[PDB]
Amino acid sequence: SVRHIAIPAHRGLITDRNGEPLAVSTPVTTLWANPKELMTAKERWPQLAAALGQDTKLFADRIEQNAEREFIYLVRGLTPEQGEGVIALKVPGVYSIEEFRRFYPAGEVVAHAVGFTDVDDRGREGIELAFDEWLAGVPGKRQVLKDRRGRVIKDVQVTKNAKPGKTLALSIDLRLQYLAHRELRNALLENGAKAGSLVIMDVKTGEILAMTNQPTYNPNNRRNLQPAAMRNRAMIDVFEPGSTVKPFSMSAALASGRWKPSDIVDVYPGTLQIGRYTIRDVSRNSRQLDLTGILIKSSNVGISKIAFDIGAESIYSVMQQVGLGQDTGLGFPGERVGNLPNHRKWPKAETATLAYGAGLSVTAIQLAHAYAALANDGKSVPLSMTRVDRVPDGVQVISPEVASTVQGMLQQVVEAQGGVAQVPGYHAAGKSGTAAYRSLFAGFAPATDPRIAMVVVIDEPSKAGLVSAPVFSKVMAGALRLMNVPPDNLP
Ligand SMILES: *C(=O)[C@@H](NC(=O)Cc1cccs1)[C@@H]1NC(C(=O)O)=C(/C=C/c2ccc([N+](=O)[O-])cc2[N+](=O)[O-])CS1
Ligand SMILES: *C(=O)[C@@H](NC(=O)Cc1cccs1)[C@@H]1NC(C(=O)O)=C(/C=C/c2ccc([N+](=O)[O-])cc2[N+](=O)[O-])CS1
Repeated sequence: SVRHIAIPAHRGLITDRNGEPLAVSTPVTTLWANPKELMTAKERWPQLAAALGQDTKLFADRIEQNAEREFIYLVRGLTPEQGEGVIALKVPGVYSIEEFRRFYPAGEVVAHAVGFTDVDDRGREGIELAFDEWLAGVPGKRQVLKDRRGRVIKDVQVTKNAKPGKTLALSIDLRLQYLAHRELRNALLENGAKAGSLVIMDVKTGEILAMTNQPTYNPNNRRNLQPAAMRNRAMIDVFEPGSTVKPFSMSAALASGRWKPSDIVDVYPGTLQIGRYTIRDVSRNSRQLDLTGILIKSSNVGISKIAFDIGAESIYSVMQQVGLGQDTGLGFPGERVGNLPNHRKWPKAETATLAYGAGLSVTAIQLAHAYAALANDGKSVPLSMTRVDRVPDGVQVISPEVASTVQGMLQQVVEAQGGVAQVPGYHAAGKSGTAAYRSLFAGFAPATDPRIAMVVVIDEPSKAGLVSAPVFSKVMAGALRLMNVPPDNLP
């Protein structure tokens, strides 16, 4: 026969933004065998079987029914030294090829972002899949002719070296990723919740600094792996963002020319009839509220009446421009786009629902990206999961004046009240949402020069919006300090 013998390539190293290893190709031994040669040394089979801890008769049966085949694995991806224990038997037809297996040093802490490789050392999930073309490199080649018993008869013509894959530096900071993983895991146990997501973005660069989900898994130990636990929820799970989009409804109002923060809406009696449909506030002891008051009293009635005044088109436009229901450009296969509905004529019911964040569906990544644009004085920088050394130009999606006013309003949402999101030493700005409940918090800090945007989503808390705020407060306090951001609550 003439046979191609592929030479394994070294898969590219994945690191942290700081160069901390997240995915490393480990040298391993792959005991294969040439059945046709084994078939001439059957008295050695029981020993070899015991070494591979297989049943003697199952092993025997395997080799016998593969007697015509020149190639089969005994144990793929065995560790070396153990594999030198079997080569030690000197059993005819039993060989070794040096192979590469992925090790994930940070295991479960960054499982969804980094992902893992299939059996063939090919990317299957997360960055490993999305950058498979970059990380894979090029296998080398031997071309061999073989004996009738499958032995290497030489005439090998022009062995290729094999091209290694390139190293890739993520935008992820492993110090913020650990802090986010630990606080989200603790939040789920405290609040008895099922699942959750936490994204941290750099508002100046578009870099995702942290992306964690619960449940998680150990990518080094995928024995008892729940498909559930493998879900990168931050990028795959769409939800109604609800009240967390009210800052965008306020942005459209402030850009209309018809609204300033001190203008008043009468929300009495805390409900509003739309034909048959009835919009309903949770607290219904308000009459006149200004725009900051509408966010502080969580009035759906107030945001609905402003939306009727400015039109859904202006609200639709801001939401689309900040990337809600829009392709993120990260080209992670399976990443969801969600749904921002569009109409020629926006009826009253759909205008109100859009404005308070019902009837659209977004990902945690999209919402973080939208808060990032708002935090970055209305300028949207492109999302990246890889380290950004040279920052692309942002698109101005909200006017700097409007963005700056909405930042101010969201800082009074966090401050004016106290306890019930506060980040001691820093001015933080944020908005809670509550959509089987989902608890949301979206925010950014510090208010004087925003650095970080963060989204917290918690799925079905039991031990009871206000389950999300304390996670935000704790992760933001830690993230800003890990990034040496100077505290901005100054006299
Ligand atoms: C925006 O998401 C609004 N949510 C709704 O109108 C849908 C719901 C009505 C009642 C509950 S779901 C407004 N935003 C918020 C918010 O900003 O958090 C809420 C919060 C509701 C909430 C949160 C926690 C608790 N709790 O004590 O555990 C109780 C409530 N609640 O009073 O329902 C809803 S209005
Ligand atoms: C609407 O329901 C109000 N929020 C609540 O009282 C329910 C909560 C959700 C999470 C925590 S409280 C108004 N809406 C918002 C908002 O947009 O989130 C706020 C919240 C005020 C507030 C005050 C103090 C603190 N704190 O712990 O330091 C945090 C918040 N906060 O949750 O944003 C105005 S009340």
